[PDB]
Amino acid sequence: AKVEVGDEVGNFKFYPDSITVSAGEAVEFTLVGETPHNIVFDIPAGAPGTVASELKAASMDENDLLSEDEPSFKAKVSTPGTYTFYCTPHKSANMKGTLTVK
Ligand SMILES: [Cu+2]
Repeated sequence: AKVEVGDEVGNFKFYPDSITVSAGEAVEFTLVGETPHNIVFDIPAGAPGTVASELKAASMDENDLLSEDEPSFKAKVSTPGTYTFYCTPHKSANMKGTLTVK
């Protein structure tokens, strides 16, 4: 699967903001435009340790941004379920998405 992170206009959005993948299918997040963004998964309180580890590995560091230098990030989630992710800098601005794993 591919997800666009941002746009050329400067909106704080993922495109699309909902996507469905097969277990183990990578999601490639690639920056569009000049505004830096990242992607980090929410870790539900409640999630098993294995799922928490998967989600952390599928997350950028919050000291890390995609740029024209480093344009993309690839995440792989194995556990079937629905997950929410956000952009660290624009989290308050509601820059978020959902991932469904079949
Ligand atoms: Cu952002």
